[PDB]
Amino acid sequence: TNKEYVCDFTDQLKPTESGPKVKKCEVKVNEPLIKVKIICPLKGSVEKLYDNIEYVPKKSPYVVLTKEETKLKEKLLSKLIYGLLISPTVNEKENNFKEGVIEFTLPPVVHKATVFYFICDNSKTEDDNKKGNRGIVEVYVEPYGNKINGCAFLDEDEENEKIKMKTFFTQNIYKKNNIYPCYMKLYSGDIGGILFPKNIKSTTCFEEMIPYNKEIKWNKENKSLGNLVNNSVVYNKEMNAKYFNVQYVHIPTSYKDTLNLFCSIILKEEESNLISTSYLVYVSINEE
Ligand SMILES: *[C@@H]1O[C@H](CO[C@@H]2O[C@@H](C)[C@@H](O)[C@@H](O)[C@@H]2O)[C@@H](O[C@@H]2O[C@H](CO)[C@@H](O)[C@H](O)[C@H]2NC(C)=O)[C@H](O)[C@H]1NC(C)=O
Repeated sequence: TNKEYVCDFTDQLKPTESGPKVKKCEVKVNEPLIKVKIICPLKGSVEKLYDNIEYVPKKSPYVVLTKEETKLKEKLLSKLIYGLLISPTVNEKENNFKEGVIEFTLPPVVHKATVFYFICDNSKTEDDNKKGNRGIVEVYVEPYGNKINGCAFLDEDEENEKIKMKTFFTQNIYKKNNIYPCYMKLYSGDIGGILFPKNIKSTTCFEEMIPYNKEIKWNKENKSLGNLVNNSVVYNKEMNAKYFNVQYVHIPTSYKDTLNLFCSIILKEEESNLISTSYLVYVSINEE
């Protein structure tokens, strides 16, 4: 709902005479860019009722559980799903169950079925003859999507995670002798994305787009994609998500006008340099 699945255990786990029960939140994902949010009541948030609650993994959502043999074992979510977005904060609080909630946004493309788990377990809290419930989240991600319209600035000079970086975007750009600037061509309804270089220093994509018509007029006032294309969405626009130097964009179906835009990227260079180099990135929308 609203591209967000919520598992809210706030009112699911309190001790009752018939507890413990198992409260299972089943999240099934088969479409792009879904945000998953999990709320787990904190010990002490109500006087007695969560006194022995525990959440697993402690480092959720960075670390998740998967089922191996018959056991739940900890794995890094970013290794399970390339391009997944974990932001450091949720409403300006650490993205960690010690603040009561975690969130992450799944990417435009998932190649293989992936199933992982979180636990929010109040079944060891007792009060008189009551016991709390055991909360479990099962996230089942089905394969979905196809390559992302956009560009992957790849770390090698020429042509297990390196394989994903090379199959995820429609245009690959290698470090050495690049003769093809990134050109992301989108139409109404499309998802786009750029994996920015590992040694990126800064970029004006996509907060400072410059419109142009055939020839570049360097003086033209810049504007964000969100302000140029009403109801567009940019993901990880802060580029503060862990692991992946990526941004995604979505162009709404409502948007049927044509734009030609550019932004640019600066790399980390030897401090010996007097002159810095900005490399242009081209974005077109509904190019006729
Ligand atoms: C920018 O878009 C908003 C919201 O867009 C609407 O919802 C989308 C899902 C899509 O279906 C669009 O066709 C819609 O316009 C516009 O604001 C709204 O205007 C509509 C009139 O059609 C009205 O019914 C809504 O209640 C309004 N909602 C809000 C939050 O204002 C807004 O006018 C657009 N801005 C420009 C400059 O075009």
